Amino acid sequence: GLAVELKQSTAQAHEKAEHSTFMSDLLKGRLGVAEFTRLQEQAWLFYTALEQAVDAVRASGFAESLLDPALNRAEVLARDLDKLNGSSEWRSRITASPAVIDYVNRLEEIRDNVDGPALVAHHYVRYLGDLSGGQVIARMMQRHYGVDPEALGFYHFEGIAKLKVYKDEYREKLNNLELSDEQREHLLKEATDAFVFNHQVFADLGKGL
Ligand code: NA
Repeated sequence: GLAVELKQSTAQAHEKAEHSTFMSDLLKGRLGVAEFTRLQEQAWLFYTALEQAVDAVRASGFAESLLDPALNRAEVLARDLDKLNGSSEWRSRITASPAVIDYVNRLEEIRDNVDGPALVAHHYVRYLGDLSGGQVIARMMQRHYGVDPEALGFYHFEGIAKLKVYKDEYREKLNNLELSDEQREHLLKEATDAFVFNHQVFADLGKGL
């Protein structure tokens, strides 16, 4: 079904997205808490846009059960950034990198077109990715950079008690979405584009490191 097709269709762009120099250096302990903070600032920008798009598509009544508000990350990230930066200064300072501008532009287009299939593709890449692999990154930020666990709220889903079951039921929801061939093809293409945007985010973050 769709969950399997998504993995197959996106394999090349996904593989490339997981092999950025920025993330390699970050996870091996070669950077610092500052670079982790820059990553989270850029993520706050695109999660904010993503969640506006999710809100629009949810309100239209498309894929409602999938679009669980308990997954919302923007406010959690803001709280992490408050702690990481030590003040609210970051809200006035931070601005989107060129990749994030493109990523946000696309998410805003999806919002305005209330494009359900394309939104689901973005939801998969971010949230199922976060559910699947967030605890590895969190552990590495503590091990390498001494990040306070209270400043890693992004990597914990308070609303979710059974994580393994949740991920299974998430994939099953994907499998059970009613999609025409046009909608399915649109979604699959969008998923590759989403991995690409994310790769480019890392590329920008790694400049001058
Ligand atoms: Na699972």
